[PDB]
Amino acid sequence: RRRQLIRQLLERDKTPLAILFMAAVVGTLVGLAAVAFDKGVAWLQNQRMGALVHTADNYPLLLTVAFLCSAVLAMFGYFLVRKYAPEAGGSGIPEIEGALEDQRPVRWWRVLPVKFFGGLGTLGGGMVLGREGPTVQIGGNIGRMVLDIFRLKGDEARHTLLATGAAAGLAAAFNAPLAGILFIIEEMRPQFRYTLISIKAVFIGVIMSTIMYRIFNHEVALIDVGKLSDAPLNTLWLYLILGIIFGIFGPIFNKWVLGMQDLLHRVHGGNITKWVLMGGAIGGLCGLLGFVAPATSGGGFNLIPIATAGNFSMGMLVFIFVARVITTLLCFSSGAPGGIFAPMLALGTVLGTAFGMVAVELFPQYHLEAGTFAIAGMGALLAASIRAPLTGIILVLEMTDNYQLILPMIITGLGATLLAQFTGGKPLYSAILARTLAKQEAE
Amino acid sequence: RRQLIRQLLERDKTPLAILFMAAVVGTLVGLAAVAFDKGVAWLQNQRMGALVHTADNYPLLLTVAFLCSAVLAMFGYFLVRKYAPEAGGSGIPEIEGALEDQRPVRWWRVLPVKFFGGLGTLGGGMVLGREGPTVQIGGNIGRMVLDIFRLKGDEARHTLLATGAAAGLAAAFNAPLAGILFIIEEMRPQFRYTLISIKAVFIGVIMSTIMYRIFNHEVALIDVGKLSDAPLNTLWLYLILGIIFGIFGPIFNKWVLGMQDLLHRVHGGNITKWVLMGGAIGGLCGLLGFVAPATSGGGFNLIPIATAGNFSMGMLVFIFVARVITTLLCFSSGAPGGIFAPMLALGTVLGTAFGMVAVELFPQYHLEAGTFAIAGMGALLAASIRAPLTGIILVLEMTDNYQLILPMIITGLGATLLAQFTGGKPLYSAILARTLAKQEA
Ligand SMILES: [Br-]
Ligand SMILES: [Br-]
Ligand SMILES: [Br-]
Ligand SMILES: [Br-]
Repeated sequence: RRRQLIRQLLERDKTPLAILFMAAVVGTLVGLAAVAFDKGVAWLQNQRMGALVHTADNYPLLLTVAFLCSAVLAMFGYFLVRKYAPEAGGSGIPEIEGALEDQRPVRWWRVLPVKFFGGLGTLGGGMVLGREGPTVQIGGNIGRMVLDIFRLKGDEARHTLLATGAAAGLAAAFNAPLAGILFIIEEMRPQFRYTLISIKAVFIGVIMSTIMYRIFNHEVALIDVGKLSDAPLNTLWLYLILGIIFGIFGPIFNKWVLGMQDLLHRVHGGNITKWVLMGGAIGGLCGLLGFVAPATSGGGFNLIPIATAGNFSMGMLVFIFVARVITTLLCFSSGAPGGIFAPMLALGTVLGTAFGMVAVELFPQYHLEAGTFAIAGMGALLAASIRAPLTGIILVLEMTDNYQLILPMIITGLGATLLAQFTGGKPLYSAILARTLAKQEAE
Repeated sequence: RRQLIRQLLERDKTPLAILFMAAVVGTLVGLAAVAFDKGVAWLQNQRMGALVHTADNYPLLLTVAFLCSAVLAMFGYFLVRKYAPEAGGSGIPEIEGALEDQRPVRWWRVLPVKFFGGLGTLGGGMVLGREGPTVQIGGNIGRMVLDIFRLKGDEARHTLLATGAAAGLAAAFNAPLAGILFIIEEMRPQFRYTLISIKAVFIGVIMSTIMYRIFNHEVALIDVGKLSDAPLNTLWLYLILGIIFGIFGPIFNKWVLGMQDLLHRVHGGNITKWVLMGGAIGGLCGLLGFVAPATSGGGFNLIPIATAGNFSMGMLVFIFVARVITTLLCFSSGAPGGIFAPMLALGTVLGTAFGMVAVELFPQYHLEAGTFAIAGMGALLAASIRAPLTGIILVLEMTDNYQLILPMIITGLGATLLAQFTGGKPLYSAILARTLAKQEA
């Protein structure tokens, strides 16, 4: 095959111009979509918080519409999915991953409006869910949409445009170009066989998407942590320790979300009315907690700069972490449209800060700042649950801009991946696709 | 489909043996990378110290700077021709090939050949990088332990050879990410599925980087500081720059290939004509590293000076052309040393040059030429060797200007784009093709 290789090596990196151009329009759309989604979630959340002012006196009545408003929006999201596109429930990343292995269909005519509006209700209701779920799945579906609309033929174009959709989808969710592209080549793409996914094209999609996001969200960081301190070579060993901790907790978390999917499936047994109702309950709880204990609800981005600064108590970091574990499970495993990605950053951040605290008082000769251990742990639950640390590490580096912590971030992350593996853990996404893929045959 | 379901449930379960052994590779590659890096400086120091004791008589030190770098050069071209011809030039294509199971990994030979051989050319002050030596050595290091510990399997044979190369590029730049990204964007088998463990590659890259940090910390190779930001209405300029890189990329790619031939004529294949030729190129690199050091040496030293807009337009043009010349002579003559680094220095100067024009053409953008330098720094790496992702993440890891991430991606993309629409090719793969086609013919 030596001669084939010589022919191949010279024909390397020659992507069809049509695919490059089509990647450019996919990105532009996925961007504007993700922007519009984000803008939408904000508006609804704004009106909700605007209602708690109209009834800011009668405290019970306050605690009433705080519940109802998030309930109505949740049900409307639980409904849109259970009725028109069941594949739009949950994250949506396993489903796109499935579409890459050619085992799940990309019914963009149904998912695009369902994921967009359904998620807009759940997210806009202030449920503990991310924007990644929608944006990624929506993005990939945009990639398929232009594929059928322009009728491009080829496995390259199908796999590529599907990938640059998800990539550009993740990019606009976090203003993180590199994280999006890296997500495709480390976790998204088929993991057991060769593939014709033009990386250069995935790049062009992300670029146009991120640019679109930059047109509308200028001069405000999703997370402004500020330039923290550094990490000495004799401090590193504390990060490997934090990693191990994440490493045994990852799989445990994985079992809970999987198990909670089952436990919550009983409550409705597949019935659309029981499910929708249960949705409004979970959503309403989040809207309630959104007023009385905001750190237990919401996406989680808000409490990240705070924890990293050490402005929470050790008691709070235990409160927030426990309660958020409970609410994250409730919102995601219930099948509501919305990613688990972002809330897992919060869990990691909180747990990291918790470690950093104890680490500070135990060893003042190190001159530690508990914020360094939070940033390290930020992308650590993305290493022991999702098992895509290279994505997490780069992502966190894109959102926090503290490169001088690249070693602890890596080391901790790898502490999580190695111990997740050894303790009997499996990637959260693939472990869900397999669940979905087995069920499809089980019946 | 059921095949997939089973595969999913078993995903990311790298054998502990492949893991534990990756940790030792990176260590050995790290320590070696450090020792290599030290020796090169030590030898540069001597030539610096020798120029002192013969300070007067300008024609005398023009001679001793020649000779010292002429002698060291010959010693390098010799240790390769006589003991490991495969350990000439870069070495990355060779490891790329070895990953395809299409080239041999003679670590018992290549390791001490590349090491001391590199020391002659690197420490001679020739326009070469530490990548080639480090990456290649690293792979051979990783191969050594595969042999030494007799690990059996394609996965094991592929992983350990990869992490070694990864942990070697890293320790040559203190860039842990770009090391891991080099393997999965360029180094690994580009046309068939392979069993390389990402997780395991990581472990190797760390341990190496850790070793490097033990011996080199607190001092960065390239310091630029925090440059200004990049307005959205200014972004198009980074596309124009990338386009310029995109058309020059292949043109340079031709010359680095063509000059290989034109130098192979000079010595025909003879070890004596070659070594003696290599000592002329090397001797020139020690000489030029005194009358205009910005035309010789690795090139890392002029980058911050370039970024800060300290040069003038003329001195930029001079340095560029001069370095275009001196780079080919060092690499296309098969001297042990990568071309990765001297392209960074080429891209930086070219970028600055473009930036210099931008500042005066558009004062309303309030531009700083340094931003274009950063954008264009890893643009040759994108338009020639065609690894923009690894290139960008590298530059980011060495300049810490994430605020310029959009211009850096735009430029690097417009380079990888226009290089394809002009018939350019992955230079590292264009070399392996050459070597693989000269073999079966
Ligand atoms: Br899901
Ligand atoms: Br998600
Ligand atoms: Br070479
Ligand atoms: Br090179």
